[PDB]
Amino acid sequence: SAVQQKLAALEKSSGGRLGVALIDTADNTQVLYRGDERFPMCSTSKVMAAAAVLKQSETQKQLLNQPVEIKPADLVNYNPIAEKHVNGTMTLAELSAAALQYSDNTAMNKLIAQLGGPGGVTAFARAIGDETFRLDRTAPTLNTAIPGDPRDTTTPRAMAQTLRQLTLGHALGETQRAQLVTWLKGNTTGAASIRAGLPTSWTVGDKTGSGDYGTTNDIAVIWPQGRAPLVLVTYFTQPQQNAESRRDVLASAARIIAEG
Ligand SMILES: *C(=O)[C@@H](NC(=O)[C@H](N)c1ccccc1)[C@@H]1N[C@@H](C(=O)O)C(C)(C)S1
Repeated sequence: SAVQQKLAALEKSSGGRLGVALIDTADNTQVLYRGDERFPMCSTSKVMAAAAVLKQSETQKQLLNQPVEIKPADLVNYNPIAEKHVNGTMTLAELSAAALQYSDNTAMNKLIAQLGGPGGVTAFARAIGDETFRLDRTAPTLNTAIPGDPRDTTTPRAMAQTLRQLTLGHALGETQRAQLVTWLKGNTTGAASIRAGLPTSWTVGDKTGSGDYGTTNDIAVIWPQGRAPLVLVTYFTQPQQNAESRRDVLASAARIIAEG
């Protein structure tokens, strides 16, 4: 098709490996590029950890208000929010917001501990029908993004289908789904990614991710005013371990997609 040629064109211009999946929920049609390929999710896996805690909240109604200690042993490479509350507590809602809207790695690890380990995150993915997602490690080592390593990976197709079920479908409760949607709106880390390639009149909820080998990821759910919603997944990784981030590729992929 035409979109596949331009996506393949910008992948060649980038020197890396692009993975794209858009779900057009108007006709339930799909446009995919390397859609069944394994990519490191990096911090985009935090959506699955936040959604899994939200699923736990459908029986323990008062769970997001439960305080959780933050103390020096908990801090790792990048903790923009949990750094402010060391030797204090942080409720599971403020850690979920820190993980989604600021990509706080300590918040992720607290989300992972609440679920009983990374196997508890993968469990929730299998329960909602995702057989491809797998979380193996905690932050920050889940961002190693070594080529060929199946650890902490998924495919663009699977993550787009899952993100549709979480934010648009009914894999979560309505109070849970509205909370995750409201969280993805408040994201502060995706200005130069998928958002930069979409019309400004388009409201977007997204979660970014980045790691070694220049991995630059972004998953988004998009609501054009007057039109049926879209979910977009753009994964990108590079051959050099020390490669720099390429958020511009993610914006250009979304621009090629938005022209459809
Ligand atoms: C997940 O993607 C996280 N990335 C890391 O922990 C990497 N070790 C790292 C890469 C680059 C700079 C700092 C740490 C966090 N999520 C990224 C993102 O959302 O773009 C991040 C750069 C904010 S860190």
